[PDB]
Amino acid sequence: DFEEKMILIRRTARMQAGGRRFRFGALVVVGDRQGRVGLGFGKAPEVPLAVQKAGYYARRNMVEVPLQNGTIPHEIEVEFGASKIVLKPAAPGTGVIAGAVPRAILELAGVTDILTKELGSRNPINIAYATMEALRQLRTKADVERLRKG
RNA sequence: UGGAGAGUUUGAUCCUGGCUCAGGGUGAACGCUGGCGGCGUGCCUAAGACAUGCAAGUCGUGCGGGCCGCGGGGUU
Ligand SMILES: [Mg+2]
Ligand SMILES: [Mg+2]
Ligand SMILES: [Mg+2]
Ligand SMILES: [Mg+2]
Repeated sequence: DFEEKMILIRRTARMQAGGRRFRFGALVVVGDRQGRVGLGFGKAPEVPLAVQKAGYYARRNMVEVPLQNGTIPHEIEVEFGASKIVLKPAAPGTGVIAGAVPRAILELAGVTDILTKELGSRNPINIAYATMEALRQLRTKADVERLRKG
């Protein structure tokens, strides 16, 4: 068990003679607040069920966010298709400035002091997906020179 | 020591893309309302037209006299 906050939920739909069937979507984040988080997307015939599946995959796929002072190691940019995200580390006592998507994800990941910018396609879903791969690719002075051994 | 976005093309999706909004600002004006003070600020329009008053003068230690009001006899 971790935190588990719910990003957004939508009602989609398809066609079929007679009318339109349906489906709901659940994009969800999860994190103790120690440097561990997981994003999960859940589709299901009903609101609650979907929100459930959310957390399930959420916990399934999670990442080691190497914090530091409560901020972040280095500044990075990542593009996920059409949606691009900028993560830039702030000094203690700043705030977590971001949209609902990147902020939510960033809170449970721990961070308290981070500068963020949401460029490109601002597709909620895709921003999330983007935010993760960002963290995923975070390095510390350690694992840095850990590769420049030889 | 510094960086948040959202609504809106579709049965739904993703993308592109414009329109729209929340902010801050002003020698402001307009509506409704209106108690006190301090500090600022107040014809952005017709460089249109203007009554009245004032905004530029001063030195008798540069010089000669006019009027007014002071004191003082050279030829008897
Ligand atoms: Mg691209
Ligand atoms: Mg069309
Ligand atoms: Mg419609
Ligand atoms: Mg003028």
